Amino acid sequence: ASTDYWQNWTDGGGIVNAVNGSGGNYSVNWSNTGNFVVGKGWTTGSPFRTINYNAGVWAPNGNGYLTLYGWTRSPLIEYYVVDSWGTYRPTGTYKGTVKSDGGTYDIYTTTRYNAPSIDGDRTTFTQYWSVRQSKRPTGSNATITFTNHVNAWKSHGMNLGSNWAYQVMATHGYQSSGSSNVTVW
Repeated sequence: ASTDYWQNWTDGGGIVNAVNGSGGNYSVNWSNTGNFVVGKGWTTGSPFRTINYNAGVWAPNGNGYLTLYGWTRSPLIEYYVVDSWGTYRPTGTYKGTVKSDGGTYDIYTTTRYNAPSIDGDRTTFTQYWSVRQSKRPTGSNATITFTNHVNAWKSHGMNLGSNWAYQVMATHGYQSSGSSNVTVW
């Protein structure tokens, strides 16, 4: 599946040398960071998607997520399905779990008041996450069957927006340094 959205955000601090290359291929060389996100994919998120990535470099120095990343509206919801990471494995309020794509994922919700969004500014939104338990191997062809996670959340009072925004396989950071070459499709 040929991708159409490209994401390259940075709060401004440190370095994010993010290269948009051929098709679904992207890469990031970051050093001394604050906040940043990079990701290829689609401009309207679907909950029916099957995402295909292949992390060929995944070398964090600290707090990172190789995570499915996306957004919705009515209500504003920033969500994740984290397949791996560097030093810190994300969490929040446990609801349950869910098997998909070989991994079992923990379910969590977190509240963020005063912080950017696809509206911008400092504001609130709720965050649904599915967090893998082991760190999923990189290197080879991975698959995020996402309906699985949307059906999951839904049985946990985690419903999502009527209005779909961007949905990308992303490289997430917060005051870390490191490296990633992924390819999405």
